[PDB]
Amino acid sequence: SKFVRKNPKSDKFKVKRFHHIEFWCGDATNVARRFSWGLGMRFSAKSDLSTGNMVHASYLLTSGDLRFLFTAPYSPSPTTTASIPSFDHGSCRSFFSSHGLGVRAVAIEVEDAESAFSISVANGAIPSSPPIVLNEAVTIAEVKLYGDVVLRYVSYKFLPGFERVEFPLDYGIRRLDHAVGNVPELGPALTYVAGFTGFHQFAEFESGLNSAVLASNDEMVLLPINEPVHGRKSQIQTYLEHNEGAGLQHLALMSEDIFRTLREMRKRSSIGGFDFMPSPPPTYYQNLKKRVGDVLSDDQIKECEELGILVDRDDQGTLLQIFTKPLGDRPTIFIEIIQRVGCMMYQSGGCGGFGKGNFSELFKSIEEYEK
Amino acid sequence: SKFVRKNPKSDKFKVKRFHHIEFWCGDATNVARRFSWGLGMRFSAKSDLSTGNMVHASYLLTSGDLRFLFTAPYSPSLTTTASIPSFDHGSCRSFFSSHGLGVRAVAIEVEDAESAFSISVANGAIPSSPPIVLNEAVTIAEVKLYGDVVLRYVSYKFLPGFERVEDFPLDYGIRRLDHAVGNVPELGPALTYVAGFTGFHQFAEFSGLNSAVLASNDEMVLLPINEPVHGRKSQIQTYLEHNEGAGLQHLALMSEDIFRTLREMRKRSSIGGFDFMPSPPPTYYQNLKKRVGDVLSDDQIKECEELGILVDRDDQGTLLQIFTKPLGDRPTIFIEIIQRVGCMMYQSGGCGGFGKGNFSELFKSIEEY
Ligand SMILES: CS(=O)(=O)c1ccc(C(=O)C2C(=O)CCCC2=O)c(Cl)c1
Ligand SMILES: CS(=O)(=O)c1ccc(C(=O)C2C(=O)CCCC2=O)c(Cl)c1
Ligand SMILES: [Co+2]
Repeated sequence: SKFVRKNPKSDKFKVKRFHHIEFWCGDATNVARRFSWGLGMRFSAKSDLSTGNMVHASYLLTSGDLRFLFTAPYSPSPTTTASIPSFDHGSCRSFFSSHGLGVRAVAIEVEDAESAFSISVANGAIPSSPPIVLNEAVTIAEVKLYGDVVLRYVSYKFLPGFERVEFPLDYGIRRLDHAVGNVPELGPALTYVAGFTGFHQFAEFESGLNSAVLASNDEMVLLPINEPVHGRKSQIQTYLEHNEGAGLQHLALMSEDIFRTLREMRKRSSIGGFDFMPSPPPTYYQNLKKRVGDVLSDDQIKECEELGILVDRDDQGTLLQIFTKPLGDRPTIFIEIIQRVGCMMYQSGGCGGFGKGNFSELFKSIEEYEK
Repeated sequence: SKFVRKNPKSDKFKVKRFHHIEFWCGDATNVARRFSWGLGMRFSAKSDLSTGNMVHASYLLTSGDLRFLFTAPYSPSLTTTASIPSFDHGSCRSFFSSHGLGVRAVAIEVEDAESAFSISVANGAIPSSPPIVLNEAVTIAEVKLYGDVVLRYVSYKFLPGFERVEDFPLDYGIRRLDHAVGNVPELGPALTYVAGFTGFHQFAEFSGLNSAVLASNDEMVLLPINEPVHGRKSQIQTYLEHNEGAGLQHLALMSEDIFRTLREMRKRSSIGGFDFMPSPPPTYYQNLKKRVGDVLSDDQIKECEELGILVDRDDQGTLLQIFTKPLGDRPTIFIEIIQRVGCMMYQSGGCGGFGKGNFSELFKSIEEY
C-alpha cells in the first residue's frame, strides 16, 4: 500500500544535466542526415573541413535541449585543427571496427570539469581524457564509464571551433531522459560507476535482465545499467556479442507530446526514418482502460493503440514509452521515446519509472490474446 | 559544320548493361536509408542477419533499372554465410579507412563472366576476384579498374542469398545509370590499362582536367576518366588528396524527367536528402533562349532556371544535367542527374555528350552579369 524511496544526495561533485551524446561514425554526414529526418532534429553546429577542422567531421543536431553529436575521422594525411581535444583517429577506427555505429560519449554538464575529473580519478575512475580548457571558455574531461564508452565532463563560465548552421524540423523531442548501458556484470559496473560518481540508487515497482538505475542528486542525470541473465535468450547477451562487449544500449528521448512525435516518426519509417518494435496485441489496450483510466482519457487510449505506445505506472506517475528498432546494422543500440505525466511540484525525474512493469503487462496481454 | 565519330566495336567479350554499383560503407543501414529518401529509391532486396548472413550487411535500392548496393562488414566473431563471394572483412575496413564512403565496384552484365574475366586478365587486367558461380545461377568475377575500384562481371543462365523487400512507394524519375567517372593521377597509363583489357573504344568529344571516355560497342556502358591538369587548383587533385589515390568521382543518373526529379530532390535537401552545387547566374539562362531554343520551349527554359539545371548541346543531341554536392564527409564522390533529348533511331548512348561545353558557357555567363 506504500512505496518509500531514499536519496542520500551523495554526488561527489555538482552535476547539472545531460549535455550531449557523441556517436562515433564511419561517415558522419549520412548518419547525421538520417537521424535528422527520422527524429525531427535541426542541423545546428558543425566542425569539419568547411570550418577548418582537417582531423575530424562533427555535426550537431538539436531538438529543444537534446544534442546529438556525430563524429567521423578524416584521413590522417597534426591535431591542432581538431576542436574536440580527446579525439584521435586510432581510437575512432578501433571503436567503429569493433562495435559499429554507437555511442562513444555521454556528456553531463558539471560545475567544474577539472574538479569533477580529479574527484573521479581519486575515487577509482579510469581516466581516458584529462581536463582541457578550450579557448578559456569551456573545460572538458573524460573518464571510462563502461566498455568503450566515456563519461565526459563539460563546464562553462556548442563548443569552440564549431560554426552555427542557419520553418525547420521539430517533432516534439525536448530532452534526453536516460542513457542505458549493457554490461556483463551488474555488480562490479555498479560499484565502479557509483564508486567514482557518488550517484545513488533509484528504486523499483522472465525479463532476461537484472537492472539498476544510477541517479544524480536531483535525479535528472539517470544512468540505468543492465546485466544479462543466463538460461528466451537474453537480448543483453545478444547485445554483448554483436557489440563486442559492454556499451550503450539505448537512449530515451523525452517528448512533450508522444502522439505528435510518434505520428511524425511513424510517417517516416519507410521513407528514411526509424522503424518500431511490433506493437502489443489488442488485449493490451483493453486492459489499459482501468489500469490508467484515471490518467488517460478514452480518446488517448485510442491514440496509444493506433501508435503502438506502452503505458506504465509506479507510485509517483505514469510513463508513455515506445521502442525503436536498432539504429544501425547491428542489433545493438536503439532509441526510446517517452513522455512522463505526473510528479509536478517543475516535474521530478523518473516520474513513472522506466517501464519494468510492461514485461508482465506485455506477457499478460499476449497470453490473454490467444484465448 | 560536321562532326564525324568512329566506333571500331572492338569489345573483346560481349557486354550488355551497367548492372549495379556497390558502395562500401561503415554502416550500410544509414547510408542506404539516406540515399533512399534523397534519390527516391526503393528498398528492393537485402542480405544480412535477418537472412542468415553473418559476414556483411547488404542493402539494395532500385529506381527503374538503377541498382545501388550498400555493404558493410559485421564483426568477424560473427565466411560461408556471405552472399557476395568477393567480400572479406579486411579489404572492406582498409578501403573505408583509406577512402571513406565510396564506390567499391562498377558491375556490368556480360554474357559469360568467366569468359569475360579470362580474356581480361590475358590482355592485362589485374585480377581481384576469380570467377565464382553462385547456386548454379549467376557467375561473378572482379578485376581491378583503377585505385581500389574493381570492375565486376555478372552473367546469368538480385543475387542468391538476397531476400526481396516488399513495399505508395518512392520514385522521383531516376531510371538508370548513365556513366561512372574515375579520377586517376595519370590519364594515359590508366586509359591504355583499361582499354587494353576491355577493347572499349574512345567515344569522342564534340578547366583543371583532361578526360577521355571509354565506351562499349553499343556505347551503353560509358566510363570517362579524369586527369588533373596541374598549375586555380584542380578539383581532380583535390579528389586525389582526400580520397588518397585513384577512385570513382561521380555517377550520372539518367532521369526520365529531370524537372520532376529535381523538384523532388531539392525539396529534400534540407530534410535529409542531397544538396546541389550553386546554380549559374541569370545570364546563363538568358543566353539559353538563343542557344537551345529550337529544342526547349520558353516554359522549359524558365523551369531550368528555377532548378539550376545546366544545358549543353553537341552534334547529335542535347543534355540536361545538374550536380550534387559531395555525398559523404570527404569532397570526393558526388552524383549527377541527367536527361538526354534527341538521337532517336530507341535512344543512342551518349546523345549530347557529358557537359564538356558547360565549362565555357558557365564562365562566359559569369563574365557577363
Ligand atoms: C520489452 S519492454 O517491456 O517493452 C521494455 C521496457 C523498458 C525498457 C527500458 O527502457 C528500461 C529502462 O529504460 C532502463 C533499463 C531497464 C529497462 O528495461 C526496455 Cl529496453 C524494454
Ligand atoms: C563544372 S560543370 O560544367 O558543371 C561539369 C561538366 C561535366 C562534368 C562531368 O560529368 C563530365 C563527364 O561526366 C565525365 C568526363 C568529363 C566531365 O567533366 C562535370 Cl563533373 C562538371
Ligand atoms: Co558526368
